[PDB]
Order: sequence, then C-alpha cells, then structure tokens
Amino acid sequence: AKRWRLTDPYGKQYEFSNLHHFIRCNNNLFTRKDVVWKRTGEYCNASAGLQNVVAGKSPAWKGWEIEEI
Repeated sequence: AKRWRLTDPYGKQYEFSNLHHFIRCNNNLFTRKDVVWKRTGEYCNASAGLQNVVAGKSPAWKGWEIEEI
C-alpha cells in the first residue's frame, strides 16, 4: 500500500499509489515522446527518470520531483 507525492516543475503536487498507472492516465502532463512506452517490463522516459529520482541518483527529472510518503 505505497503512496507517492509527485511535484511538477512549478510546484503543483499529485498523490498516487502507482507511478506507471498515474503516467498512463495523465499523458497530457508530459511531452508526448516522454510517455511513449518501450520494452526492457515496460518503461517510458518519464517513468525511468522519476524512478532514478526515487533511487536518489538525481533530485529531479526535467524539473519533476517525486518522493515516497
């Protein structure tokens, strides 16, 4: 039962339990190319970047921040 807070490059915040599902339901928040899903399960530029942010490798992906609640 995980919870995540995602902050857009301007401070707007969203809360959800699954990042992939949120991305799939909110394509309009990102550029098109960043939510094209590719195989290597599946990934998109947004999911991979935000997951690297979650791992602590980078504080943000294209201004997007994400943290575990």
